[PDB]
Amino acid sequence: VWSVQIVDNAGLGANLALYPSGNSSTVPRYVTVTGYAPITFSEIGPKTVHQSWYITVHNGDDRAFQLGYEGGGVATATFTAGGNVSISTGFGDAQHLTLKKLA
Amino acid sequence: VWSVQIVDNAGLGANLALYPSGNSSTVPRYVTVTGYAPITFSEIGPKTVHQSWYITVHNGDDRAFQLGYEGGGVATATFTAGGNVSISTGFGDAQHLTLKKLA
Repeated sequence: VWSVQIVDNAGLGANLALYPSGNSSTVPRYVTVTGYAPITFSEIGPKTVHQSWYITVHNGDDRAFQLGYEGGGVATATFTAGGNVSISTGFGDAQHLTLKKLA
Repeated sequence: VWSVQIVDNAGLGANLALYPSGNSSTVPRYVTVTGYAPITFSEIGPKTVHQSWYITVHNGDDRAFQLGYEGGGVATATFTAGGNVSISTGFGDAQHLTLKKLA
């Protein structure tokens, strides 16, 4: 099971939120930023990472990458200006994406 | 200002959710269905509808359509088999989208 932590270094404030928040679970989690497509975290397979456990990340519609973890997972998404997001679990390298504007 | 209400006629149960709440405001609303791209409701312009006020709907990262309303808006999304969603404000015609699986 895994949680999602959000670090706002982008001055996003109340524009940035996790739903549902506060859980370490298997269920999908959604990081939302007003004006952009939600980033979905979920257990959509198959496992491609080398670690025991995984979290798949979708940037809007599209599969962005997969994260791996051991023990109780914590995927931390760090936001910086320009829609930059760095996502890391502490296993393997952090991975970057950019928020997609809703048109 | 406007609210979103969801109606489960698809036996989704705990797999269907609305965020942040069913209350009225101008911020984005998000509807999630386990395993599918989330639906976003928000004021992404320009206004294409004939009504004074609008709510734009995105199916994942794609623009699905725009709803119009007068007075205090209520966008009601009704879910049926096959990930079929009918969305209406009671102004103009109801519009339809189909949920997309996250791959």
